[PDB]
Amino acid sequence: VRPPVLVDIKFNPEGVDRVLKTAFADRGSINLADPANRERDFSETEYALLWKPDADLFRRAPNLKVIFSGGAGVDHIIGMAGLPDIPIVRFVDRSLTTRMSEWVVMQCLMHLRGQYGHDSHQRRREWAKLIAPEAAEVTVGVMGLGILGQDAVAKLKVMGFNVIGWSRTRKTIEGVETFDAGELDRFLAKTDILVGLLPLTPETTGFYDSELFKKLRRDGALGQPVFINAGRGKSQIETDIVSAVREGTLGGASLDVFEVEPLATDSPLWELENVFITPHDAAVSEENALFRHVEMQIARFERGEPLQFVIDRAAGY
Amino acid sequence: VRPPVLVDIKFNPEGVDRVLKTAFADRGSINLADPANRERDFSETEYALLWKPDADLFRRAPNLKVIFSGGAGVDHIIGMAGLPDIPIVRFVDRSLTTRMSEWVVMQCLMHLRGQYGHDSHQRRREWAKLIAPEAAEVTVGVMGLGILGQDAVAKLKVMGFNVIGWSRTRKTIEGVETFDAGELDRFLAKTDILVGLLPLTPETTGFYDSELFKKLRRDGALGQPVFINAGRGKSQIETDIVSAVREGTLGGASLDVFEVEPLATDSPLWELENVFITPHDAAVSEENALFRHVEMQIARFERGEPLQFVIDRAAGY
Ligand SMILES: NC(=O)c1ccc[n+]([C@@H]2O[C@H](COP(=O)([O-])OP(=O)(O)OC[C@H]3O[C@@H](n4cnc5c(N)ncnc54)[C@H](OP(=O)(O)O)[C@@H]3O)[C@@H](O)[C@H]2O)c1
Ligand SMILES: NC(=O)c1ccc[n+]([C@@H]2O[C@H](COP(=O)([O-])OP(=O)(O)OC[C@H]3O[C@@H](n4cnc5c(N)ncnc54)[C@H](OP(=O)(O)O)[C@@H]3O)[C@@H](O)[C@H]2O)c1
Ligand SMILES: [Cl-]
Ligand SMILES: [Cl-]
Ligand code: NA
Ligand code: NA
Repeated sequence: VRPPVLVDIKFNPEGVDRVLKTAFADRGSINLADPANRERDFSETEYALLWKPDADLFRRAPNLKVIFSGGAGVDHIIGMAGLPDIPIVRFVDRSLTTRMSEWVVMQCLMHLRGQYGHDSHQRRREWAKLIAPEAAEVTVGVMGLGILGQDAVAKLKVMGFNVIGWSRTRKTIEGVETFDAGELDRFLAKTDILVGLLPLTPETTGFYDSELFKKLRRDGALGQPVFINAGRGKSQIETDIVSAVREGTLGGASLDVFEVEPLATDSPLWELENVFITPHDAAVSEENALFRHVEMQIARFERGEPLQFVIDRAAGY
Repeated sequence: VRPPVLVDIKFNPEGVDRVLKTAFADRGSINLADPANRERDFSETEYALLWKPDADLFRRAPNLKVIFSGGAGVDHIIGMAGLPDIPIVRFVDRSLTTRMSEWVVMQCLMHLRGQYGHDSHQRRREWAKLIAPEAAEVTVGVMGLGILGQDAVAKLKVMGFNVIGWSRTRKTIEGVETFDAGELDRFLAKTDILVGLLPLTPETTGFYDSELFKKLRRDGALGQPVFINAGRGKSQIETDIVSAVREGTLGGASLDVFEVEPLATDSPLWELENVFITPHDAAVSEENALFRHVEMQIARFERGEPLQFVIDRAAGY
């Protein structure tokens, strides 16, 4: 009899409870949301599935072997005190990845094609042909070449965009020019549409700012460069996005993530011209997908196979 | 000395004149818009580039060897009296094709992802997460598997959609289920998003009607099926689109082409929920591309090589 899995996910409690009924069927779960677990013995607990966990969890469960992230980032856990020196496994999923690419490609196309202008004219019953360059005349610069960035690059290339990439260590992608950390300025100067798919770390906090927007390509086929972010909202300075759009440094933006969520009702971003807002719904983590992932990684671990998608603890993602 | 090419293109006269200055440099052109050509001898004329040509053109130029269509359809010439029994060459172009696929993919994604709802909420400063199935759960049925349809199919598949096709004769496309003329009802019943890329012929006039919309899949992942048309506007019955959307037979539409263009200011389509209108700017024919195409086909013909993209005169496209 294997011990039950500890689950402390601070989102959608009724959904977590329901979906747990059919999860971990060989061992069960300990849902930290249940008041009946306030005094529970976690000394045998091997695996913990955590999203914004209680600060004292590691004192209560000192013999954990693996922590599984309960969402698609680890910024919710990576900085907390007393985080044990054991593997932390990211949540990744094929359906999530392909849905991020749908969003990224759609946003890039809407900027390329002038969706804002088309919509504005449509609402006013105005027939107004727009000029748009073909995708090959426009360079999309993808920042982050991980699971999401690699998929987005491939699909943007199929749609015809010129695509370049930037990541901390240069990533080899056949047929795509790729740049490493220190080449940021060179990469920005080549980029017409910036696509942000970075994790949140100290290095990427407040990273998309005024100075960065002013380094994007100014003489490209869209006229003015565009900023897209679906990584983490705390990576951008929203007041600088607003200023950049107003001043013509940016021609537009698409944002799925915000410094504070939900985005404040009074944010200037809602009504800014050529800006598309989605309410952090580009590619959400879902409970069944999460539990299948964790179950699979436990099955691997219990065969003595390596855990997959283990974060780089020193790098923080 | 080869005879000049006859040009009678009833659109953008000043643009045609300007672009002709650098076209056909080994022989020149006869622009039928120039009043100085009212009495011109066309007895030596070999090639004619025509878009909505004068009705008496073939009487004036009785020795033509090839007619080149001056736009990306031939419905503007195919039905006219006295059209000679000589090859009629379509205008086709790689940049046009890839731009149609940008539009098609963008429209399919905007329906998949709920762009209408996202935009509506954004305008009202409302944070409102939407649910959308991944593309693989949705079947796009592409009607027309020619130059445009084949490109759209390939790119929709890369984005993850399930894709099926319909054409007059079944077209073999590796990995895509394809249907022939008589299998229309079966094809419609499998289709969640209909993508129309048909030419205008008698058989396709008034083809997208109430009866057709009621045959689309009703129990699919989008809830209600969607109608997209970027072929020819006279292929659809707009009042039936309006009724179908109002009644919930269609969940939405995207239209680049209309029965009458420009679309009447009072059309109900402009303000219909979940309907996207573009003003026949999905993939326009452009003058330099047209002239390069015609010049190339003349070069082939004068080597004794076959003309490409010759229409099927009996089929009418
Ligand atoms: N909006 C949504 O719904 C949504 C959904 C899922 C995920 N996300 C976010 O998207 C992020 C990315 O996901 P992923 O799976 O693609 O991540 P991943 O596989 O961990 O890849 C991260 C990429 O970012 C790069 N990177 C990290 N720090 C960097 C730095 N300081 N400078 C330059 N590049 C840096 C990495 O460089 P190396 O290749 O050199 O390591 C790597 O290429 C997640 O962490 C999450 O925050 C958002
Ligand atoms: N919105 C725009 O900006 C824009 C731009 C360019 C073109 N267009 C329009 O798009 C059309 C399609 O272009 P294309 O280059 O892809 O054409 P294409 O290469 O001629 O292919 C036409 C396709 O339609 C099919 N078809 C024709 N009549 C049919 C019928 N009665 N039943 C079933 N299928 C039928 C053909 O079947 P088979 O394969 O059996 O022959 C073929 O697959 C053009 O004719 C033009 O009207 C629009
Ligand atoms: Cl602000
Ligand atoms: Cl009507
Ligand atoms: Na500001
Ligand atoms: Na009607």
